[PDB]
Amino acid sequence: PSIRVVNLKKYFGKVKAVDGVSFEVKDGEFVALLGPSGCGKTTTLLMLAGIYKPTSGEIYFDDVLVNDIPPKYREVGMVFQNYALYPHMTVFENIAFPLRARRISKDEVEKRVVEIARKLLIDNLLDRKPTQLSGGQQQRVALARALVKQPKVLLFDEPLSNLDANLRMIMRAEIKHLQQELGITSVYVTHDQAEAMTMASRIAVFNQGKLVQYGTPDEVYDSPKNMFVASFIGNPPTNFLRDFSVSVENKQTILKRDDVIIKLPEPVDVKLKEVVVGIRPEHCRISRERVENSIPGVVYVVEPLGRDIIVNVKTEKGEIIKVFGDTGKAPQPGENVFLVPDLRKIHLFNPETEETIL
Repeated sequence: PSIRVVNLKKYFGKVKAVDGVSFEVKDGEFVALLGPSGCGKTTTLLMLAGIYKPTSGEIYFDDVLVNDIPPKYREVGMVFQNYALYPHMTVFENIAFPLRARRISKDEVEKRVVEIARKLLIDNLLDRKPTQLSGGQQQRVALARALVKQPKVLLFDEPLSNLDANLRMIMRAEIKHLQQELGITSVYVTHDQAEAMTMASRIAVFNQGKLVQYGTPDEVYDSPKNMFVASFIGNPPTNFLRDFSVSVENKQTILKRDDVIIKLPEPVDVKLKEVVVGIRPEHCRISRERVENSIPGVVYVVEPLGRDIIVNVKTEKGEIIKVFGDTGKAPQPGENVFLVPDLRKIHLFNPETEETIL
């Protein structure tokens, strides 16, 4: 089914955990609920599950208001951070487990279990027990167990968070491809932007109980609604440089802060006198030589980030500007350099409201 939520709220006494959110999920779509701890994403997921009754607003599955429908009649399958496997049971028995108390022969189960296991590429592990299984394989057993109940909606709550960091890259591609193939509507709670960015069709970005922006990975990345969205998407996220003065000289829009002058290449309409400049790490270059439209700094520290290196550049205003270290090799701490932003990918924000203006 589709899922539509409308002005959804959940209060815990004075705590406005979820304070009026509206979005829709297409039938078969994979949607991530993303934001920091305390943003209300988990409470939202639990309302969709029916584990919390909303304080107000509505939840529809297809045509139907499901607010008052208990979790089992919603046909929701929940996927947790801990696999909750019994190491004294076999993989088969672990997957078959929710099918105890039902009926249909000592092996309609087995057919149902092998069927799901084969889809999940673990049918060759059925007679084994969890201790001899890797983390990736255990994750597949837990998902097989959820899927054997034939849920119509899958609700993931940080299901990769206990997994080692290297494995998370592998396992999120896996869950993405699996969801694609099963075509089951899926909502996925994560505090990790890389996970939302690489898995979801659309991402609902939460902050302090509000839905800030709802869009595709490209949309939330290319067009962040505000400074918060620019700060949360990407690793590293957008670098902010405050206190830039705005003018027009000869049809062109000029940005100034002390000695720093940045002329935007094409005419842009900027209606403020003062802005925050946003520069993404991947849209900025380090020049050892003084060039036009650049920002002076020192190489402060150079660190690994995954397969890449990050060069932290310190500006004369004490900002740390993160940039990817591309060819030659790592500059050295103490080197005087110049930050050359890609002036076409620069963002500008209202310093007061933090709203993105460019």
